Amino acid sequence: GNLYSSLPLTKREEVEKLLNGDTWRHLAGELGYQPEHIDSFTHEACPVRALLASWGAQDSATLDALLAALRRIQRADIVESLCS
Ligand SMILES: O=C(O)c1cc(S)ccc1[N+](=O)[O-]
Ligand SMILES: O=C(O)c1cc(S)ccc1[N+](=O)[O-]
Repeated sequence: GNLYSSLPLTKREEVEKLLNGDTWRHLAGELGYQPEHIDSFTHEACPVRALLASWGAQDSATLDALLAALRRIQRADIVESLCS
């Protein structure tokens, strides 16, 4: 129901924190981004934030779609942690 982009900055920075390291790359793969497209975000100061801002532009970029993507890369631990 809720668009990712509509979440308060405070929630989005929790999401971003948990997607640190290479997790954002794994997630981006699941969201349908090609390797070189992903590599293009490494030029940003905040690659995770840049990715999700781009992804979040679509109308099907809901929190639940994001959460679904995370379960699929076997990172339900992040879903559990955010739902806590
Ligand atoms: O700690 C990070 O990995 C992080 C980095 C940048 S550039 C922006 C937001 C962040 N948050 O919020 O996690
Ligand atoms: O709306 C919420 O508080 C929220 C709930 C769940 S289950 C997961 C992530 C969330 N984030 O990130 O906002």
